[PDB]
Amino acid sequence: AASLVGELQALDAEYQNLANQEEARFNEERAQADAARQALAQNEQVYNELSQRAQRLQAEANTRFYKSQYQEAASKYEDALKKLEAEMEQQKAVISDFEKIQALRA
Repeated sequence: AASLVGELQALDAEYQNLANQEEARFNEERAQADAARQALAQNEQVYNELSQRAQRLQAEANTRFYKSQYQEAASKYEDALKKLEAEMEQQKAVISDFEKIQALRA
């Protein structure tokens, strides 16, 4: 009777806190996806421009005086583009995960 009322009061405090924390967690995931969106868009621009650069370096190398350096530059750009591609893949995974969870809750 009296201890039941106390148990219900404690359950209510636990529930209200849990609800606030779950909500705050969702908002944090949203802010993380929003950031990833911005960074991803900036990255796509860089990737496209640099891919064009690396491709030109490669295509031009055989007919340049500094052939060896053009080849090396193209190769180092290709390595960096692979790293940039992995960064963008992880950014899309963050955005993707948030859209899915956003659907489930809905």
